[PDB]
Amino acid sequence: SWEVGCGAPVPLVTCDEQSPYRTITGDCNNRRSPALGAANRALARWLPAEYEDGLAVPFGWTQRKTRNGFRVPLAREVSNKIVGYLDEEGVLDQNRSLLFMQWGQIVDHDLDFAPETELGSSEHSKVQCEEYCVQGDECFPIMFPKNDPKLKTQGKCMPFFRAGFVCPTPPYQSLARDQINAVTSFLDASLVYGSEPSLASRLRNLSSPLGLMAVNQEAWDHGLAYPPFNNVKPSPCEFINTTAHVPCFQAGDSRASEQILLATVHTLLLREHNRLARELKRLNPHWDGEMLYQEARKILGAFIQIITFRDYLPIVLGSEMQKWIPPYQGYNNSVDPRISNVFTFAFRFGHMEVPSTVSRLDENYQPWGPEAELPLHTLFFNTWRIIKDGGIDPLVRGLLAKNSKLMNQNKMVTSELRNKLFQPTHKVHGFDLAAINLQRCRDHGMPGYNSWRGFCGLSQPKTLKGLQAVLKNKVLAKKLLDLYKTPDNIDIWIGGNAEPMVERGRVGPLLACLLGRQFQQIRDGDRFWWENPGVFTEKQRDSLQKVSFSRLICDNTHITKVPLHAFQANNYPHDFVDCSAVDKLDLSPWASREN
Ligand code: HEM
Ligand SMILES: *[C@@H]1O[C@H](CO)[C@@H](O[C@@H]2O[C@H](CO)[C@@H](O[C@H]3O[C@H](CO)[C@@H](O)[C@H](O)[C@@H]3O)[C@H](O)[C@H]2NC(C)=O)[C@H](O)[C@H]1NC(C)=O
Ligand SMILES: *[C@@H]1O[C@H](CO)[C@@H](O[C@@H]2O[C@H](CO)[C@@H](O[C@H]3O[C@H](CO)[C@@H](O)[C@H](O)[C@@H]3O)[C@H](O)[C@H]2NC(C)=O)[C@H](O)[C@H]1NC(C)=O
Ligand SMILES: *[C@@H]1O[C@H](CO)[C@@H](O[C@@H]2O[C@H](CO)[C@@H](O[C@H]3O[C@H](CO)[C@@H](O)[C@H](O)[C@@H]3O)[C@H](O)[C@H]2NC(C)=O)[C@H](O)[C@H]1NC(C)=O
Ligand SMILES: *[C@@H]1O[C@H](CO)[C@@H](O[C@@H]2O[C@H](CO)[C@@H](O)[C@H](O)[C@H]2NC(C)=O)[C@H](O)[C@H]1NC(C)=O
Ligand SMILES: [Ca+2]
Repeated sequence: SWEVGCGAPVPLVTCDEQSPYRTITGDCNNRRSPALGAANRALARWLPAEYEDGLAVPFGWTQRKTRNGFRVPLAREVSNKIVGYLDEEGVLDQNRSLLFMQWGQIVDHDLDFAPETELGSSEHSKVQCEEYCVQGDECFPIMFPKNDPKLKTQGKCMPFFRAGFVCPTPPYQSLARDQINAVTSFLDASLVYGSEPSLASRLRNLSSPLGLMAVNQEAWDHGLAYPPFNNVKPSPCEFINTTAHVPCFQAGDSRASEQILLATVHTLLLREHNRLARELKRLNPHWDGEMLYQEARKILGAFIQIITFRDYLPIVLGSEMQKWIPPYQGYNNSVDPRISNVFTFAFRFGHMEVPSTVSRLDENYQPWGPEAELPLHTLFFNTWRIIKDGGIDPLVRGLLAKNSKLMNQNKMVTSELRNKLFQPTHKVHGFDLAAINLQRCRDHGMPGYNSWRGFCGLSQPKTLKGLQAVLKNKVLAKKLLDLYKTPDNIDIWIGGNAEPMVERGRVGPLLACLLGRQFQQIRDGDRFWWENPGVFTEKQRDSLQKVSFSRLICDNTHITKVPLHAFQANNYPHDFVDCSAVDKLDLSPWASREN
């Protein structure tokens, strides 16, 4: 093999080994192999990478090269022919709220982030990619096909820059190219606290010994806090409304402001940490700031893990849940907790659950104002609608009363994301998330659809007839092969999401396997998993079984009417109760006595 000790992560950390707290970077979780699960390390490979030249060149780069004898289709063409649709009527999920979609994105951001490349503090190739669509080095443009409306209005391509990779940042050699995971693999609320020393310390309020996270000093939401502003210019959030001058928020994760509902949950989580810390100060007046911070933080990690494994995974995986994630039997230090490369594409099934609009509802859960329902595309990097247009309560009520979009073989990704995506570095609402997902699969060296069907012990369609039976759709199977020519060349993202959903779930057999085994691994490979004896005390876990997202809303917003089961579809007022009926977290178990 090639080097076994390569890398360029945070360099000088050593383990306490008896500390009851996670490190910020993820190091020291596994006592035998400390870097396992740590941030800024390579994404794991469950299968060898597939590149045009076997090392780093993505398939699709060289026009003359083939993949198993055929040309790989253009990402945008696949997007135009398979992924798009016009009519938004009838696409809503009748039994999943909008929060179902939104929590997925939260969990996802806690687990993985492969940042795009850079070496241009004052780059000009950065302009050669955008302006001229010239492929080279880290520019791997998404070219538009014959007859694409965007040709007439946008140019010849979308710019696209390859994902960052380990060891260096330089072109290189050595092993096959591995992309980086800039966040920690453990479900530990790294999206609230950060994955680097550097950022984690800047988010804290070190001006007072109260273990609080810094909040915004310029704006308030009915006496409730907002995240600090990221006062680095030029700002994407300012660009969308030159007049409002409202910057993006600063949170443990850089994508926090990608969309208004995401910014909203990040705010609730930040608020919850501070609520925590205050409650723990009343109970333990003698605790210093560091302990208030760590203890509140530890609690926040457990909430996220509990909501995720108890309420959210069961309804994604359905009947497949117990097949891949059996009851907890304790920590296993032999389990690899790393997020795999393929998981970062499998978890993108969520892109098909995003609806075309976002609503703001008032206290009676009725339209909030004259412009209550807004098109999704005007909410990318939009923080001014939150600070200057109602706060987060109207948005929170939308998350509860509105539905997620249902994955539909004939209607896969709304045009709000497929034609009007706004990328933070560029200036047009004209990008295509789907095409980007397809281009990224290739950038990341992903094996094809049948390689993963085999990995998961599932049949491999070799013929149109076989693909028809697997997809349970004659027309979809046909368009797919008219483009790919063999099921072996189908990009994992489109292939995985084209399969019919398993009973009581929201993903097909393949995705259920990839998702399922990954989640099983981060839970069983986590020394700080909340149920592992010694992490929390018995009385502390009894308190911790009573969480709910509904109650998180009650303690951190002025919404007083919430549903008992926030993830399923809920109708107002029938399924909405008063906050007094939802269980609270009893923190007396955290009361410490000195003598
Ligand atoms: C309107 C909501 C959303 C928007 C605007 C959005 C946008 C984006 C963008 C621009 C990327 C980067 C694509 C690339 O360069 O390869 C991305 C990646 C990703 N998305 Fe979404 N997304 C949304 C919702 C979701 C949902 C609901 C989920 C999961 C249920 C999800 C899962 C992911 C995952 C797992 C990644 C890969 C991150 C990484 O490992 O680097 N997203 N999203
Ligand atoms: C909308 O989705 C709901 C959740 O997916 C679904 O109800 C859930 O059904 C499961 C069984 O399929 C049950 O889960 C657990 O709940 C019972 C409580 O009586 C427990 O005793 C068992 O351990 C069981 O595993 C629940 O009854 C329920 N889950 C929750 C969290 O409420 C609805 O049926 C769906 N609605 C429609 C119209 O299909
Ligand atoms: C870090 O924590 C500090 C201590 O909790 C916090 O200070 C508090 O700041 C708020 C407002 O920023 C003050 O609230 C006061 O606001 C009005 C002013 O318009 C006063 O008239 C009221 O008395 C009200 O209490 C607190 O007084 C102040 N608390 C203390 C003990 O100084 C900082 O704001 C936090 N810093 C960051 C960056 O989040
Ligand atoms: C950019 O952000 C601006 C807000 O920071 C926003 O303008 C604001 O939105 C509307 C006008 O479009 C106004 O709302 C209503 O205000 C009072 C009610 O309190 C009414 O009397 C007005 O008629 C109006 O309907 C806000 O007052 C207005 N604020 C300002 C300073 O203009 C812009 O619409 C945003 N522009 C874009 C392109 O997004
Ligand atoms: C911890 O997980 C490991 C790794 O999955 C288990 O160890 C072995 O794993 C291989 C690969 O699947 C299989 O042979 C068995 O699952 C295990 N081997 C044997 C001989 O048992 C192991 O089951 C787990 N360890 C504990 C203590 O639960
Ligand atoms: Ca994490």
